[PDB]
Amino acid sequence: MSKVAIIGAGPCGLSILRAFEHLEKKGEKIPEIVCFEKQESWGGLWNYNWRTGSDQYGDPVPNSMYRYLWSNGPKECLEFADYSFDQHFGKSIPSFPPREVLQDYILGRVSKGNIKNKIKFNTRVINTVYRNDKFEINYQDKVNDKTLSDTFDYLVVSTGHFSVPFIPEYEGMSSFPGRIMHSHDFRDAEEFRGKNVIVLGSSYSAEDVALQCNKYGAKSVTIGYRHNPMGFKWPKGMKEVHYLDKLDGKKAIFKDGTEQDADVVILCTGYLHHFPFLDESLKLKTHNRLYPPKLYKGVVWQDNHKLLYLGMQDQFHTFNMFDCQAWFARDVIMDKIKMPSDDEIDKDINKWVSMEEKLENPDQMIDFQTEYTKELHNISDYPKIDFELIRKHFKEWEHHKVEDILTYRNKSFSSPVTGSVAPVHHTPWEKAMDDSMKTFLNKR
Amino acid sequence: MSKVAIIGAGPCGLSILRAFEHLEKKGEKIPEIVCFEKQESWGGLWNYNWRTGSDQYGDPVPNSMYRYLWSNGPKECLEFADYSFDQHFGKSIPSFPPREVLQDYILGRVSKGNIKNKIKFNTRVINTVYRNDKFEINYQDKVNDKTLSDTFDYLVVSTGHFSVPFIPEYEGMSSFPGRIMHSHDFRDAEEFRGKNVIVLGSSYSAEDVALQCNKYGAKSVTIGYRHNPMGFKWPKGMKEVHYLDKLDGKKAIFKDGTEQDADVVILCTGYLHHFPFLDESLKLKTHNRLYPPKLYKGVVWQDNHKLLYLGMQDQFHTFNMFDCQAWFARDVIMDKIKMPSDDEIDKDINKWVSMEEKLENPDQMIDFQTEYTKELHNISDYPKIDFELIRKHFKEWEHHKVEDILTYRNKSFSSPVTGSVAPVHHTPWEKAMDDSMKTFLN
Ligand SMILES: Cc1cc2nc3c(=O)[nH]c(=O)nc-3n(C[C@H](O)[C@H](O)[C@H](O)COP(=O)(O)OP(=O)(O)OC[C@H]3O[C@@H](n4cnc5c(N)ncnc54)[C@H](O)[C@@H]3O)c2cc1C
Ligand SMILES: Cc1cc2nc3c(=O)[nH]c(=O)nc-3n(C[C@H](O)[C@H](O)[C@H](O)COP(=O)(O)OP(=O)(O)OC[C@H]3O[C@@H](n4cnc5c(N)ncnc54)[C@H](O)[C@@H]3O)c2cc1C
Ligand SMILES: NC(=O)c1ccc[n+]([C@@H]2O[C@H](COP(=O)([O-])OP(=O)(O)OC[C@H]3O[C@@H](n4cnc5c(N)ncnc54)[C@H](OP(=O)(O)O)[C@@H]3O)[C@@H](O)[C@H]2O)c1
Ligand SMILES: NC(=O)c1ccc[n+]([C@@H]2O[C@H](COP(=O)([O-])OP(=O)(O)OC[C@H]3O[C@@H](n4cnc5c(N)ncnc54)[C@H](OP(=O)(O)O)[C@@H]3O)[C@@H](O)[C@H]2O)c1
Repeated sequence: MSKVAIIGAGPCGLSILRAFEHLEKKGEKIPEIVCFEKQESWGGLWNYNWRTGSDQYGDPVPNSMYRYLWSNGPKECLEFADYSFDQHFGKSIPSFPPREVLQDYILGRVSKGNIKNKIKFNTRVINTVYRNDKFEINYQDKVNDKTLSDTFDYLVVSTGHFSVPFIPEYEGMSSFPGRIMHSHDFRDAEEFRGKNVIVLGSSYSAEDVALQCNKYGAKSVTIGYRHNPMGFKWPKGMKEVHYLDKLDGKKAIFKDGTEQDADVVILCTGYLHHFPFLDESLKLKTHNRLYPPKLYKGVVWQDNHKLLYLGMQDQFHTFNMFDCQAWFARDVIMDKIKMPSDDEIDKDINKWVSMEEKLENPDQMIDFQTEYTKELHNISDYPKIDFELIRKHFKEWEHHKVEDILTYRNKSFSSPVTGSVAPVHHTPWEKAMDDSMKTFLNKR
Repeated sequence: MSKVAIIGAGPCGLSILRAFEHLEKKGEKIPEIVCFEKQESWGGLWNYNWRTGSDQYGDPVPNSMYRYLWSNGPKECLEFADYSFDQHFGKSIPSFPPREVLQDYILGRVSKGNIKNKIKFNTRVINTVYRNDKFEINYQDKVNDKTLSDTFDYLVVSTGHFSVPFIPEYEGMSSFPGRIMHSHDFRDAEEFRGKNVIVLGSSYSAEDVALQCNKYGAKSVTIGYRHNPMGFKWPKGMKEVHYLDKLDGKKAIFKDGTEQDADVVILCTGYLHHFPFLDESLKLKTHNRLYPPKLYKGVVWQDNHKLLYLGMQDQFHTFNMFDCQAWFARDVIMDKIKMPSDDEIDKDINKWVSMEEKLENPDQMIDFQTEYTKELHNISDYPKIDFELIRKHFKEWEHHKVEDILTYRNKSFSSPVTGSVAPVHHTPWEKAMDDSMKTFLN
């Protein structure tokens, strides 16, 4: 009899819609659910959008994915327990597919039934306050340029945290004559063919963007790190150096003495958790990390147990962790799972936060999120999936990347759901210039 | 004894701060004024910012100007009546200065007294409702990432309307192997040297972005128009063609059949009046036009006479029109100017809107905004300035542009404030690669 709002229809919002659909299909009555999505269609980050900055309605563009993007982790690590790769594709496919393939899989899971009709598209939530036991929500109908309002018993926030970029200033940028952009702006790497590219950062975006620039013909790619190099085996035309000091006209000067002519600077400097549409009292505030505090089981807002955040952690696991989070949130909403005492909640948060702060390397992090996700898995009825296999997969994958960053996407992993072994793709990733699902799924 | 909020510290916000300063210097008591500015410094669009999109705080970047930008109208048409070019610069200088020079002029006017201390920078107004005879305003202290709140008797919205881009989709963009950007994203034309540039639009941004790209070595520049070409005398390697149909790889295809190699598409397609920080009941909704309705004298919000908008009209006049609006707004706030009846307000709006809807060419438009500005001028005490001369200047300028779009900036105009005749700059604009204030001053 309650009414539930979901903000965002990407993997997380879809996860919980799907979780609810499971109950409805079994004949259980479920709450009225309204899902708000600022994009014109579902899929979240998995939708490619040529647009950058802000859209035709002045709404910031949430899309960060670029042309030629391929899965950067084993697809087997992100398989849906309730909708296997085998079921969706009707056959085994390689472990690292291009974006369109995974998008098709994501949307395939939810496109059979009534989920889509629950989503309001081109609709942007803009204000949220909790009053008299309800979330009062204002949202802009963008096409009509009109503010609407409604009231909900539960609010699920699933707006991700890789859309609003963090963009630091470096000396000399105000006089730089080339392009300065953030990875969030990166669209078609062909833009930089024949150009000298600087990328700043040391995580997945710096890694992949640098590779894409080289793959699509950049004259050179120079990666600057502040703390430690990524240290991967970069191919010719790429180097990694310590810390941009300044841009001096067309010249990038680093603290280790390196000087490099630069045509473009790409800041792969991460993203903000950004919730302008939430009251200060409801608003999660954190940097990107495996376990922000104030989130019971990493989902329930400590100070308001009817506000639930999905997907807000930094990510090794993704789709099936979102699922475990969503099933949990569903069950909290349905009063299947009961909230422990304030003291126990706080103690449990501190237990995980304390573990999280001591993590020293990717192996410990993988183990951490594995245990986090498995604990969630055990408190609801999300179907069988082998998180122990996924643990090993992630570790093997990390070793592949250090072995050879160019070929890790050529490796094969087994499904933690069906056991199916992924075949080796008909094209090595380092040579695969065509990123279409058609080219991928069909014979060479 | 009232309290006044101003949103924005560009030319318009500075205009009204300056207007209040004039009274304060004379010894008149003025209301407490708080000015909110999302940038870290004052100057509005006249500040160059390398940033695009949104800033380190996730706040959309309001800056739209690029490097090596030169003023595109005669400076004499935008001179401050209360702070002349001669006074600020101490000598006559050419009529079309680089951005920094006019920025220096704008900030010079307000730099001498206590105005800057009234401004909160890195502060973004986010919510506004009118309740119990007051504007309740929420603003983000961006550095601290904290929402703050205050209440004001009067609210002046001076946030411009050339910051939030209107960005239309064309077929083929989803697969175009090159950059697609809006003019709002344009920063340094050198980015596009040796490139085949497509520019879409038919107004000032299209015009200047096209010329800038050509000036800075674009391999070619092709301008698409939807309705009518600008029709200027474009140099070798530039053309205007009708209506983009689709991009097909590195190829722009127009409805008039032309196929053009395209490396970058620059949408010079205008901007939104965008006021997410205002309650629906307070929010001006309009396209870019010389006289939007619901604004008495183009300033006072018809449904709330304590809400005043500045600079929201499309613009031939700029600085001194903002001044005339600001002086008016100030006098309304100070209760020196009294609001006529609801029916007289409605009639007055209808009178101007009806004239505005009938304007058919730049000459009629220049005449219209001249009369709009002069009427404003006559109801407050903004100092003497020759709007009749300005009217003539604009028309002459329009003729220069049609005669030769490459040399209109090499022309001289006389000050409507002091009569000083501007020297012709020592370098024709086309070869003017040194846009430094130093080099411009002599
Ligand atoms: C460049 C890049 C590459 C990646 N590659 C991979 C990969 O290969 N494999 C992998 O497993 N993971 C990858 N990820 C991780 C990615 O975060 C997750 O796969 C997934 O997209 C997270 O889903 P989400 O629903 O939590 O957030 P999102 O996917 O960001 O979805 C959030 C949705 O909420 C909407 N929204 C936001 N604000 C509002 C509002 N105010 N009102 C209404 N709607 C709103 C947005 O439009 C968006 O659709 C990648 C991330 C990035 C940035
Ligand atoms: C590319 C370009 C070139 C131009 N060239 C010329 C020229 O050569 N000559 C000429 O006369 N005119 C020119 N103009 C016209 C220009 O509009 C005016 O010169 C002038 O900048 C308008 O001033 P304004 O104060 O009304 O708005 P702006 O200059 O835009 O100032 C608005 C200010 O409000 C701030 N703001 C916005 N939203 C918020 C918020 N929510 N909270 C707090 N602060 C906020 C912004 O940071 C900004 O500083 C040009 C415009 C553009 C876009
Ligand atoms: N191939 C793909 O499919 C693909 C491609 C791109 C992104 N992604 C996804 O995108 C998500 C986000 O990854 P991300 O790397 O964008 O964000 P991130 O993991 O949060 O990393 C942010 C990076 O920015 C650096 N940084 C922070 N401040 C800086 C400054 N002032 N100057 C220079 N560097 C600075 C940080 O390193 P220091 O603090 O040491 O400088 C850090 O390496 C990931 O989930 C990833 O899976 C996937
Ligand atoms: N040198 C300089 O100092 C300089 C340089 C650039 C800009 N500026 C300033 O910028 C300000 C604003 O000018 P502006 O031209 O950006 O905005 P504008 O004057 O509002 O013009 C918007 C243009 O976009 C076109 N347009 C609208 N929808 C379109 C679509 N779907 N596809 C293609 N075109 C479309 C319009 O023509 P159609 O509707 O006919 O297509 C119109 O020509 C001016 O005040 C000017 O002073 C100054």
